[PDB]
Amino acid sequence: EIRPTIGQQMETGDQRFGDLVFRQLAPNVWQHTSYLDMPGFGAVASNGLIVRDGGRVLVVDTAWTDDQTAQILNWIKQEINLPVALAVVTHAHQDKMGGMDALHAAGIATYANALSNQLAPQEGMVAAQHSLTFAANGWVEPATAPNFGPLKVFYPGPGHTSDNITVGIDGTDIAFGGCLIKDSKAKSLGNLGDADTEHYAASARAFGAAFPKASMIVMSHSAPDSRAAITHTARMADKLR
Amino acid sequence: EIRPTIGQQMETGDQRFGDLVFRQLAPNVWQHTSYLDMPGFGAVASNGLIVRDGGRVLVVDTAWTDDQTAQILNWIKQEINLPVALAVVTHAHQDKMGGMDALHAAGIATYANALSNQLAPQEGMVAAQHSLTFAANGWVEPATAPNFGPLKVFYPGPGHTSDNITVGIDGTDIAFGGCLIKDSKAKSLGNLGDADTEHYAASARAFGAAFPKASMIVMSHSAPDSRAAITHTARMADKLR
Ligand SMILES: C[C@@H]1CS[C@H]([C@H](NC(=O)[C@H]([NH3+])c2ccccc2)C(=O)O)N=C1C(=O)O
Ligand SMILES: C[C@@H]1CS[C@H]([C@H](NC(=O)[C@H]([NH3+])c2ccccc2)C(=O)O)N=C1C(=O)O
Ligand SMILES: [Zn+2]
Ligand SMILES: [Zn+2]
Ligand SMILES: [Zn+2]
Ligand SMILES: [Zn+2]
Repeated sequence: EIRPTIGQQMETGDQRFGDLVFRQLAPNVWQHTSYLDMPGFGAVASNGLIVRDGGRVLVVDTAWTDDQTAQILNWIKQEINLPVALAVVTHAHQDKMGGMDALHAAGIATYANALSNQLAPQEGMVAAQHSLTFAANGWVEPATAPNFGPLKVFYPGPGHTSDNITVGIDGTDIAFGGCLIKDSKAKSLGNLGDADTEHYAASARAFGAAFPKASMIVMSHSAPDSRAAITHTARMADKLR
Repeated sequence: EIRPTIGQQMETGDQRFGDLVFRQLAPNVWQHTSYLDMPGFGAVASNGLIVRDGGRVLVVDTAWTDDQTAQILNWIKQEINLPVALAVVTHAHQDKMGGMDALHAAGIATYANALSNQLAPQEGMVAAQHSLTFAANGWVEPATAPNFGPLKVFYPGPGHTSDNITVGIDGTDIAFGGCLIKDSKAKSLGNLGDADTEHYAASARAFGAAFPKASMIVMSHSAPDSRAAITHTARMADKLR
């Protein structure tokens, strides 16, 4: 078993595949988990989503590396047996965008907040091929997100980073908060180095308000949690201002 | 204000002093907190203890670095102004033993598990001046812990590492679990790279049985917790075996 220093542990039903772990969250939704070995600290898990929509698949976030991301695509091709229509990445850091080149090499169209694409090169990340823009209330502008099917993209405001976005899965009770949301029992908000400490709490609550019925909250570095992940995250953030 | 990626956040009553934070836990006990800043990840907090016993100060664990540990010694001189009679470190890892040269520069007698001193070179730590040895029941051999006063040293068995030790403070309701014990809301056992997965659970419970009077459990990367820390640590460790 892989036992990360940060991240959920193996559970019955989890599928180990090379260095990756996949957990089915719904008939048409899987969490992909990849691991970064921090010397002297141990492994750090990062979680993203794989969504089946009819005859195709949609991906949220890359793995930490290109190699790991290639393995995710292999898994999709081999266990799900459907083509990836597109990927959305939720901000310009390694755990969410470190595997962009593997997507592009595989000929997959990629999308990110325009601001994520603007920051990407400053973060040593490859930008997505397309830019998402957002309305004043945070919802993605449809014209910039063609054929996203059930991926419902929402920009909650600056929080973990200025550019972080979130994704609800339509036709399910799942919403993905990426690195913005921490688990309901977290003692910290993780890396606040690029954080907007003034607006974090409002952006966390905005996410909750955007996906009001979502009962299963998926996040980057813990196992799927209740809505208490959103409200605890917001409480922790309240103590920043 | 320091907001660590890993570790408890600052609270009312905390004292900021240089790059460190100090927090009084009892009339004669303080917790020291130092931070290791990791590029692209943020700071990791590590906690140790400062004990005033009669007419001297006893230190448990160094800070991450020499410079940080020298700052602890300067805080002690300022706030308490009694000699530091000795320091004990709770195993041979950077967060617990990284600042040993600072203690030696200041002429302070240092103590560690013999095994910790033996491991120190491989771990890139400086070995303490003196080696503690233990009885088969885990209690320190008193002849190797001269002048420890209220510091009751217990080797609980292997867990976080082969060499981890723990310390109870006689006359207080405080015991120190170091990196062995995680808080009652912890999602993982932290870094398991050196851990004894078979024996961790029993070692955690042996710690609790060694210090039944300890109402306040102090640990390396969380704020002080109730005894539920011990229970919860043990039950997490149960899942490794
Ligand atoms: C602290 C965690 C894991 S670090 C990750 C992200 N950092 C990174 O992706 C960064 N390349 C990194 C550097 C060294 C070790 C691990 C990761 C960030 O800064 O937001 N986000 C985090 C988060 O809080 O969601
Ligand atoms: C995972 C945490 C923080 S890492 C710390 C200890 N590691 C260290 O002290 C190590 N020099 C280190 C490297 C990089 C970042 C932070 C620390 C260990 O391996 O046990 N113990 C830990 C613990 O579980 O108590
Ligand atoms: Zn990030
Ligand atoms: Zn992250
Ligand atoms: Zn350690
Ligand atoms: Zn530690």
